[PDB]
Amino acid sequence: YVAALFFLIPLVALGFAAANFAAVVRKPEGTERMKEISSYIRSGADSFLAHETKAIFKVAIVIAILLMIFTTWQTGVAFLLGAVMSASAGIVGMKMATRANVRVAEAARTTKKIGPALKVAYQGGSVMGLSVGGFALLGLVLVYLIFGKWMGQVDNLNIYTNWLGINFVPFAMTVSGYALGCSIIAMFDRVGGGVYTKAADMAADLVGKTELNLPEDDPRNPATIADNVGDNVGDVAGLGADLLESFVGAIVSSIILASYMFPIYVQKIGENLVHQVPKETIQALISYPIFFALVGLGCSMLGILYVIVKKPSDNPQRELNISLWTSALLTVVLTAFLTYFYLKDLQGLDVLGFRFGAISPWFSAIIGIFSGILIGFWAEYYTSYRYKPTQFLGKSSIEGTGMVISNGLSLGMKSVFPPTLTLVLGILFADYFAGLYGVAIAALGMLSFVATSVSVDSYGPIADNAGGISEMCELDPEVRKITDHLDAVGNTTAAIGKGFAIGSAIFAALSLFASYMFSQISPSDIGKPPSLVLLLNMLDARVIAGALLGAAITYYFSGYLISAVTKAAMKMVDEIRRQAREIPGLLEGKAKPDYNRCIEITSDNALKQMGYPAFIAILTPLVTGFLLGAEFVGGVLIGTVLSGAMLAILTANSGGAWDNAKKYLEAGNLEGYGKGSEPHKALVIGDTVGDPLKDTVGPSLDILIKIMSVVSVIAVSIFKHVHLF
Amino acid sequence: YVAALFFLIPLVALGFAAANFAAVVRKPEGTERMKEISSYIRSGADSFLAHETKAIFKVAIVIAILLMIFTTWQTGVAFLLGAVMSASAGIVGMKMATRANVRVAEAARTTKKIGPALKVAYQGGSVMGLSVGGFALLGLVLVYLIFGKWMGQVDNLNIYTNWLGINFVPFAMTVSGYALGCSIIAMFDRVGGGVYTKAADMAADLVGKTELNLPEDDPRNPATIADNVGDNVGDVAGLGADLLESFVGAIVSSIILASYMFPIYVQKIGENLVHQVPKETIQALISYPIFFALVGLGCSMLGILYVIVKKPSDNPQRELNISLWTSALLTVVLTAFLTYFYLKDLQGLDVLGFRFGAISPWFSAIIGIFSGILIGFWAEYYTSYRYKPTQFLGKSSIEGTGMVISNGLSLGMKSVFPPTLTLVLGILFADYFAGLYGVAIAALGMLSFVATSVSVDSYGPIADNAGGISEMCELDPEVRKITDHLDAVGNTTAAIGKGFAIGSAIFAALSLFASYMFSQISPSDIGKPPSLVLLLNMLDARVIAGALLGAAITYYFSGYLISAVTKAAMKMVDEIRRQAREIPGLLEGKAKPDYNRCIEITSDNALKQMGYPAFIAILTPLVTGFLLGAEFVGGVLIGTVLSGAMLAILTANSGGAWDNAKKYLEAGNLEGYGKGSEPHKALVIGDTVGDPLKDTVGPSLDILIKIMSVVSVIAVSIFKHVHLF
Ligand SMILES: [Mg+2]
Ligand SMILES: [Mg+2]
Ligand SMILES: [Mg+2]
Ligand SMILES: [Mg+2]
Ligand SMILES: [Mg+2]
Ligand SMILES: [Mg+2]
Ligand SMILES: [Mg+2]
Ligand SMILES: [Mg+2]
Ligand SMILES: [Mg+2]
Ligand SMILES: [Mg+2]
Ligand code: NA
Ligand code: NA
Repeated sequence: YVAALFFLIPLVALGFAAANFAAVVRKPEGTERMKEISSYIRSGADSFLAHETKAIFKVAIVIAILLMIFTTWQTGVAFLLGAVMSASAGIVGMKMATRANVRVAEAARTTKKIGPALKVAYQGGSVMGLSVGGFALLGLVLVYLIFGKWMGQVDNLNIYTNWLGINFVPFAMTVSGYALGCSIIAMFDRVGGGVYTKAADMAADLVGKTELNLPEDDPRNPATIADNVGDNVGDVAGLGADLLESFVGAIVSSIILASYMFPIYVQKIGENLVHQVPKETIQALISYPIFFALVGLGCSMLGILYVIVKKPSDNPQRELNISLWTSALLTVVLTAFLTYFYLKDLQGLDVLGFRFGAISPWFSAIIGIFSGILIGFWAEYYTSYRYKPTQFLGKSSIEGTGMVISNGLSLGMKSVFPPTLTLVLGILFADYFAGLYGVAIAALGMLSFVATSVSVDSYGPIADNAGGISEMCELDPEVRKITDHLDAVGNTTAAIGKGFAIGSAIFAALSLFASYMFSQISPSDIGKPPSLVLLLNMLDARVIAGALLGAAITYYFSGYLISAVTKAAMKMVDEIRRQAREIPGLLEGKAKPDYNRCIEITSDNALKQMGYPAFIAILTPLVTGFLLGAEFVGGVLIGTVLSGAMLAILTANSGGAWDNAKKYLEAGNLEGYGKGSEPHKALVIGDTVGDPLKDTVGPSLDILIKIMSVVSVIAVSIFKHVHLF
Repeated sequence: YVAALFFLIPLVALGFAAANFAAVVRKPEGTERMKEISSYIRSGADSFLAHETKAIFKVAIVIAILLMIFTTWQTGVAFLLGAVMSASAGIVGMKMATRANVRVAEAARTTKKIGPALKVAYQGGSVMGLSVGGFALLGLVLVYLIFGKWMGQVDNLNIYTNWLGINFVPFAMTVSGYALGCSIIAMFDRVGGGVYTKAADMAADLVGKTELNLPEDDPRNPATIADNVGDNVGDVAGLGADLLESFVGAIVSSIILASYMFPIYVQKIGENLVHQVPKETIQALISYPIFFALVGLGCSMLGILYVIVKKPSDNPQRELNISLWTSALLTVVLTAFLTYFYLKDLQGLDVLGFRFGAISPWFSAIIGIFSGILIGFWAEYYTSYRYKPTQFLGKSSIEGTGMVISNGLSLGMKSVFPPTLTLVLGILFADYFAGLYGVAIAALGMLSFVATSVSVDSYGPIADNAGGISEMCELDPEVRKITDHLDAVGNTTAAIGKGFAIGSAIFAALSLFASYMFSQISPSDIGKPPSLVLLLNMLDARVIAGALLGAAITYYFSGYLISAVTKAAMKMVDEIRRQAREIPGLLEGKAKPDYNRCIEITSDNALKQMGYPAFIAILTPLVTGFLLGAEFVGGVLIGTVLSGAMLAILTANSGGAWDNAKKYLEAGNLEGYGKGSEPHKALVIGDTVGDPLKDTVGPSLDILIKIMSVVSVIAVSIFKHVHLF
């Protein structure tokens, strides 16, 4: 059937990724010295990611076994699968970037043009994007085919009850396991890599620029290699796992909602249950987001393929925007026909929230897509120095450091309102068209072109690394200016991707609130009306107290991450000072600095600290649940969603703005004052403040929300009646 | 009756305030220079507060008229009354502090002991505390006696419906007007004063300390007078209006809840309304928080008098802590007998949430008190340099400025979890004992000794001013050390007071959620069960979207305040640079700097910016309500409560910790590095970052929550059915 043809699409995506890999590795590579340093970075990155992968997969096996014990084994299986998929996305991403980075450098060096570097960098990110979409939908469609069709978990869709008292739906619990795996792995990865790269970058930039008057990425600085290796580890793999888990999060959210919808919407007539919605419609609504995601992936492929070729323009940001726009538009247009034809005659839609026929989920999809796009636009507005706010931030450096920090935090706080409002109208309209299912599908719509988003976002770290390499070998300033252009653009794309992630996370979070309320239902209370189930009252003390708690947990989470960064950051600062002092000829370029120490500090600290956050995210709903019940947990999830929603956008836009303001002054756009000036130092301090926020605190929330909510959805059946207080 | 005797108590409080005023003003003024500078500061402060009071009272008259039009005239009357009360608290506070600071300075100069300065400063704050409690309970009891007893608005307590379709309860609407007045005035005052003092302080500290190597509060600096005048305007009057409005907020919250409880708790038996709770019980529960607050005031008076007459010890923090502890304890003990005797035989307790007899609200009160105290303890822990976190923050300055900022924000975020948890258990337990009424009374309990809290908190600005004056006139360093001690202590007390404020604000916010749900009921819908009324479903799209929006509004609010500060801050920085450049002999102490310009900048900017925030706080529930209904507004209130709860504590504790870390290094507690070193500059920058956060952003939230929630509670009856979408 056509099903197999759609099953080909992720495989074609993987093939495209491998093709781009081959195309980029084909590049001639700059210099033997460049190859050497790049090989060093490869060694460090591969090492750290190896230790990471080891520990995280150990923990993943443990958790998976625990799931197979306390739930269905299919849960643990899908868990391991998704784990492998996300981890593989990370590994492929890094292994690609580490080799891809040199090509950009040589391109900009020889051609002295932005075009080539832009192209190779874009292909570099493309590999990772296609890897993300491909892996996600591959694992997903594997779960779907194997567990849903062969085992017939989509067949029954009735409320079950295994031992220990957990009320579950087989397929729902399975995909729950999948998404949970993805979330845990993503969290571990990006926390570790995050702390690593941010400690390294903070120390390097701070001491190097402000305490030694060294240029950015100077080989005299023993911390620069740590910065680049960190860029390869954190800003890359973490992003892949992140947006993969966000994509999966949205789709699996839709699937769970749809699946739980069927056995619940019964009408109790004289002790007889009457299914108000037929099984066929439900199954169709279960398969719908998968085929959706496949089509979206395809369109993303069309867009990316169109871009990597094409007549290269002198403006990269415009090109990437064209990529996203074309991918999104194609996605919309094809989704129209997909939605119309697939859901043509089901008749049972009117009962479960469909207002305007069967074209409703396409409308909700459009809502999600347009929402994501607007988020991108706003993010770019607040972070790029081509506009007012970042220009003001950079220009404000004349007044001091305190002004940089203050106006930075202010910018962060102000930049919250537009995408949040966009999300509000998004939720309201999606709910208007197709209700909760509409919201769940809108979450997917925002990330329907996840491949292009991940690509455009991953385009940045390659540029940053290319700059780091360009500075180390003392090249023509054309290389540095081009690479700085690409790097600033990348910094914008990061903020954009973050916005997408947190938005989709929020829609999916609402849908997961719905599913969470559904999951509480036992086979005995199957007759209860849907309206009485979907009820999470704020005036209940446990619920609002829950919200407050969850909020505080999010904030303390952020604080813990920041502290974790500042530890190795400080230690490395002291290390840089000590090396600059005790090594003669180091600052004169007549003595090679000890990079391995700087590597060791952040590596050790990251490996040590990385454990706690994920464990907290997993155990919180458990302990709060067993202590105070399900309502309290619902509250916790709410507060978490809100506070995470705010802090993510804040940190993202603020950090991006700070960095791009630094790069703004570094481009000499501010008259008189330059790289060695005091305002430059102020913007540098600002950037070092924004670093642990934008690349460690921000996304960790968008993961934490989904993992915590899914854990809650799964475990709720236990402490719903087995709560202590 | 005994009622008149209790009505005497606030008058005795005012008398005590006047007595302390006379006692302190009798103290000797140091030197003609001190008198001159103090007269200057007095002139500036009185001027700014005059303009402020003028504009704010114009707006207040307008709003009051609007209330008299669209609601009962009693609403507008009580509005004006409360307005006058809060404003008067501010005016008295400032007018007292401005004179007290010299007494403190001269005391520390002559005696070279901590005791005297501590005592006179404490009496200085005492005047303001007694002014706050006194004014609040005076206006409140005036409303009670006049509108409740003479007019008989406590008599009817039936659901009414005036023109325009607003369903109201007379007394409830009245005290709503009262609290609203207090909130609007407090907001205006502390926003204006906040921006004023913070721009000045930021510029002064930054340029003075780090760019000129000048000592803090050096007369060579043209911005120091602006800083001191600001301390008198912002940190004083703003605090008075703030905590007065918080006190009033809690009490009026209880009153509104209790009042609305009667016509709502009817049982519909065959088209017949059956009051499940008698009127006597309801009225008793209405009077209860007032007499509660009166007793608390009395106990506060006992504590304060005990301290001011006590034998002065070399340790101030211990003395203030003893004050708070004794006040709280006395409050508890007397409240026990009050609660037992007053609520002896009411019969209606079992129906409306009272679990353990009639002693329940005393238990909830104890919960609130202990909660507030614990908040104080945690605040002191995180902010004082006598403990680990602030010490680490100060010591971290060796690693750079970015580390100071990062660890500061980290401290802020981490310090959120303990008092939030305290508030969670507080809410849960209060609800366990006496439900929503329990929570509402707990809000009062936390601030039962509001006089002592305001006193202890206001003790600080006087000390800070004493230090500024001592430095300006070039005195013995022992004076500076004493005043620095007292000032750091003051900085701790500030954080404590903020914690109290936001806590009480949150409890009262829950109770106001309840009252908000109550207010929607029309006379036709009077028969509806209480359980179905108290329902705010999160899964409703409007509600969660509301939460997101409100959250974003809180964040953008904070951002706007920060920006407003940074405007005049930057302008003043440029002014200081310009004066230092163009005025010869300025830095040599041979030319008097132009302070009036620095005054003018912050004055103009503050007067300009102060308008918007209050207007937003008032208009948001209106526009969002008319647009999307009552549920959406409920959501907005939720998100507002949560985000405000987090940001307030964050900014407060972070700012306090930063400041006391600066003071920690300035005391030479960090070996080797001193006032002129680079780590000192780092801590200075950190302090300038924390300044606009803790003294402009923080409390503004605790006001915004209550003003917005009250406005919503009042206006809800209109757009509940006259909503556009
Ligand atoms: Mg950097
Ligand atoms: Mg980097
Ligand atoms: Mg770099
Ligand atoms: Mg960057
Ligand atoms: Mg950085
Ligand atoms: Mg200061
Ligand atoms: Mg001050
Ligand atoms: Mg001062
Ligand atoms: Mg201070
Ligand atoms: Mg300050
Ligand atoms: Na994610
Ligand atoms: Na207040």
